[PDB]
Amino acid sequence: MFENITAAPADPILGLADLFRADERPGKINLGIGVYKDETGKTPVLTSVKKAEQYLLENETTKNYLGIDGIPEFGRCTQELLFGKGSALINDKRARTAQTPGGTGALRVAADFLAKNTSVKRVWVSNPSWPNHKSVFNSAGLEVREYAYYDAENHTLDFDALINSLNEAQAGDVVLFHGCCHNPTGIDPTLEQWQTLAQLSVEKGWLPLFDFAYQGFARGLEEDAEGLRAFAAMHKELIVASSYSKNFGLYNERVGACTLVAADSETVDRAFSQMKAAIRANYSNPPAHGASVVATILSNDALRAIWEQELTDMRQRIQRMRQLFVNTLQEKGANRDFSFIIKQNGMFSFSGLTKEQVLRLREEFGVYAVASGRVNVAGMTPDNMAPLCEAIVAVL
Amino acid sequence: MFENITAAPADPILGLADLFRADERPGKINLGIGVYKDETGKTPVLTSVKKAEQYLLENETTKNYLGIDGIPEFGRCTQELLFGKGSALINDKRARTAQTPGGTGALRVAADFLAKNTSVKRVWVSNPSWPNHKSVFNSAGLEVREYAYYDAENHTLDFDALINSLNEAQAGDVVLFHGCCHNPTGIDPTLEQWQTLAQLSVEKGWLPLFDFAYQGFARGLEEDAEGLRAFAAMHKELIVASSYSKNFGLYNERVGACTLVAADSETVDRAFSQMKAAIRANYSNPPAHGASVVATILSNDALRAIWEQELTDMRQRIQRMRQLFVNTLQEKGANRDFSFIIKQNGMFSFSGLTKEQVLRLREEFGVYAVASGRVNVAGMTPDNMAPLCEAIVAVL
Ligand SMILES: *Cc1c(COP(=O)(O)O)cnc(C)c1O
Ligand SMILES: *Cc1c(COP(=O)(O)O)cnc(C)c1O
Repeated sequence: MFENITAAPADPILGLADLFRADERPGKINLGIGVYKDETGKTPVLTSVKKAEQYLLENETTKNYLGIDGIPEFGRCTQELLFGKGSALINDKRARTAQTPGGTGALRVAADFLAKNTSVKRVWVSNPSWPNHKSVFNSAGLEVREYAYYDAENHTLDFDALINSLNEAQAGDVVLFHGCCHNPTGIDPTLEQWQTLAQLSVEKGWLPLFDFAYQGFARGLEEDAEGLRAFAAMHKELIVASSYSKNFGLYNERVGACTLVAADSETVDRAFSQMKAAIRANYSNPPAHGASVVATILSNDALRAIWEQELTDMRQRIQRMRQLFVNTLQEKGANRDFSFIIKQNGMFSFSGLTKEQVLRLREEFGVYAVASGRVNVAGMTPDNMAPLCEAIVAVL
Repeated sequence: MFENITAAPADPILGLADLFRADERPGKINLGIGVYKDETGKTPVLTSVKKAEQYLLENETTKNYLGIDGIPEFGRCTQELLFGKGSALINDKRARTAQTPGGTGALRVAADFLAKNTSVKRVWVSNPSWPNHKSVFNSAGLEVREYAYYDAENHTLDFDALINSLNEAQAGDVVLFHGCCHNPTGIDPTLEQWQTLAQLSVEKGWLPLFDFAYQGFARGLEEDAEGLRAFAAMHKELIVASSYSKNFGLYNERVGACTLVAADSETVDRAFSQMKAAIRANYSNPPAHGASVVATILSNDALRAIWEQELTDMRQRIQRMRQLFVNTLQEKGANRDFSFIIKQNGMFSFSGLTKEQVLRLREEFGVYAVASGRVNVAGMTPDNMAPLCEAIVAVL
């Protein structure tokens, strides 16, 4: 059976972790996977999640199976964060959410469901986007088309190329939007551009799918959700795949959400019964620990106040490193004016590095970055800033 | 998009939990989902898992992403439990295992992988089997055929019907076997019948897929794995989907394994690179808490010794209830000699109840059982044995 199975290529993000964790150079620098590192190069487990964990340890009676859609407290809290505390989709019982294993598990559940219960055939993803988007959707059986997104010469969103790309997307197609902190570019729509995108979706019939993985990482929690809420106020139907991996520091526990909205309580509940069928045929019900840590912090006034201090401290430190990377690059010899990376938000800088500059940087200098040139700014600390800036300019 | 989506039917096992948890009768009895209940009707979180959890709470530094295949300690321990501590598949680096979200997540990963990397088109499942088997495999794109398994008049395995069924299964097809504690019947092959099945797989070219969810629930840990080990010693290639939901009491944390074996180290490693690609396109990497609780208990001599006392106490109590159900049924009026259910092992009694006796029992008596007649013996306690036996005979 298995003798003509060729080896798969390594994943572009996760394969980096494979090779880093084998590199014996004392001074290697990771810059690759999207994990926050603190001042000391550690990705600590947050204190609000460690306090919630103490809680769960004392106050937990059973490990008995969670329902297919998981914890309803979780589902409620997530809807509040996404849509507003007191929103109309909440109040009209228009949204329904299932707890999934990460934003990836959410994005697959959406795909499986759309593939089996819907007429949709195409999903439109930004050029460039998170590399694994293509792979989740082709796995569902859907095909992925790309719409122009980022103008490299000026280092901006190219809103006209993005409009004109999508004008050959049909009514009935999915168009995946990045909630905030675009991966890889870090460039997001202005709210004024999001409401333009929102009425254009409506006039043209595209179903929106929001990948929301970095909420709290751009401006703030609520501020970050404005584009989705400009779209939610106009769309009768949309699906959002939420992740709590990043903003809660809960990467290996796999906590995310798939929230489905339809025109009314009945339609959404009918559609969610097929989402639950898709979840039962994949993994049967969701992993509880991650999600109940989220539900506990979001449900306690005090433990919540500790968490969003921790989240703003993470958002600030990266802003300080972003500053630092472009200053230190200037005095270290940089051929270019990298003053555009200060403009991008979230954990990542999309520099203009070529695939060969990136490959050279891991082979002689051992600083690991993704082949598109995406470097993780959250991975930069004041101790590694100088050796790294030096590596970049020697390859430049 | 969502207006012609018909509602899905409820899941046969999980839908029961939906209706039970709504029933306002004081005296309802669950008997449906395969969760162990203790003397008091509680599904407690085990003490060895609560001690391991204390551990993880004090000794955990990060929540940073686990690799696609999860924890390697876990992978090693699982292989030892399945194959023997000192086995040849271990020693020839022939087996590779990925940590999955439950046995369901394992069974899907196997299906996705076989569907995309293999020539296999058909999967053969026992008549009757776990209802969700059909649903996982059709979701992968595979079709499911049934092979005769249980002779209802005599209450046994019908080994000739099982041989003759499978003689119209091709070389290249998957034949799913239940490791031990067949769900629903509780009837397993004799080892003498498993080595017959093992050489017949070989002469005929079927790929074995073992669903192993109740290890430790029939005779004992190692004893239970003999059939799989009769098959592993002869098969160049096989896949096993392991679950630690049942024997560890870790149902909602979703810990299971997909272990792939091929003829040699190279072939298995080439094939596992595609399994990892299938995992990355589904959920990205596995949930850590459940699996590291397993790895901690299996790795500590003391915490391990506490766990297998807890597991044998669970296995004994069900044996006591099994006795009890057939005694109490006899003195409570039973029309039949239910002395066959004492012969079946694992958590479940497959009684001859019809779908209408089962439906009547939930509607007037509120005792909830699956529509095939499968009742969960682990759900029976000395306080509910008499009202339940009385309900059954009034419907008989
Ligand atoms: C990090 C990330 C994901 C993955 O989320 P998990 O919750 O870790 O599965 C998905 N999409 C984007 C855009 C991401 O940046
Ligand atoms: C309980 C059970 C499963 C599910 O295992 P999880 O680990 O809970 O996903 C799968 N197959 C069989 C036969 C089972 O009894």
